[PDB]
Amino acid sequence: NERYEKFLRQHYDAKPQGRDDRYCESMMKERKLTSPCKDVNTFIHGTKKNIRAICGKKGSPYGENFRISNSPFQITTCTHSRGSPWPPCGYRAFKDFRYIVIACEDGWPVHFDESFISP
Repeated sequence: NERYEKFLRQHYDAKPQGRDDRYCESMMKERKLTSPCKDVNTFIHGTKKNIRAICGKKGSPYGENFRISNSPFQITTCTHSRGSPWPPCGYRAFKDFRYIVIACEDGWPVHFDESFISP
């Protein structure tokens, strides 16, 4: 399932290290989100079984197209240094523990809603 794959590439990291600014710049480059520099991108930590579970019992409908988790997830948000999308993409990290909102397709996560955790 490629759509599921793109999701894990852009939003998943089981065991992170540092979770600081340097973690974001390295990660965004490694996961290919610097062409162009993605504005905001969040990585979810933990296991993958719990993320897909949000598409099942451990989740609830959040509108017509999304699901919200029944429990919080450890997450790291990488925000672009809005200014200079040139090859060097600047980022700063922000660690949080929140309930998340994803989009599911046939039982698999396919999209992460960044605006839900803006506040």
